[PDB]
Amino acid sequence: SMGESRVILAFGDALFAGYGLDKGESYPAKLETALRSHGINARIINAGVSGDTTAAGLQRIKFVLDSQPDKPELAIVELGGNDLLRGLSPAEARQNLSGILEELQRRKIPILLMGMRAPPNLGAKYQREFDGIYPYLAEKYDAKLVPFFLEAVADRPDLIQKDHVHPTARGVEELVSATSNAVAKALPA
Repeated sequence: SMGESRVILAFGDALFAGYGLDKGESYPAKLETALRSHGINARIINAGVSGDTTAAGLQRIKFVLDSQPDKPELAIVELGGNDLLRGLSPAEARQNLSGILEELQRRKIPILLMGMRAPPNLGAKYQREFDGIYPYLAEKYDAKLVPFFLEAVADRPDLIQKDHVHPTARGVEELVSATSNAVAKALPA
């Protein structure tokens, strides 16, 4: 092909940063290769930061855009998972993401929003509220939405890293049954 690469900003959290993966295995790195098959030579700016909340993304979006030598031609926004993991207000996550999209829209940078979904642990009220923020934002900011970014791995535990292992309430009971003897023995009589 002739010409310089198309510049895409991948603005996100651990899922963009490539947490737990080797060089070149991250989603942005593999997406850059895959777009060659669409006839596109892209340079994808990896602005993934592991553990970023929507508030942390809002805090840095201007800095990240002002740091670019070449203005992004598309910004892919993937945040809210860490808000979920901290049980933070869905309303505040919506407000934070709105601030990020407003800054992109001010600069006339097209937006692709990666939809996040809440697991059942947070309960149905929280899950419905959180899940609804992404279509709301996509409509409000005229953004393209991928409704469920992690849909392709949702039923594929073989495609998910083993990392954090937080027991359920029943799992805690299991651990107590296994370890109470050792605790009772360790405590002086």
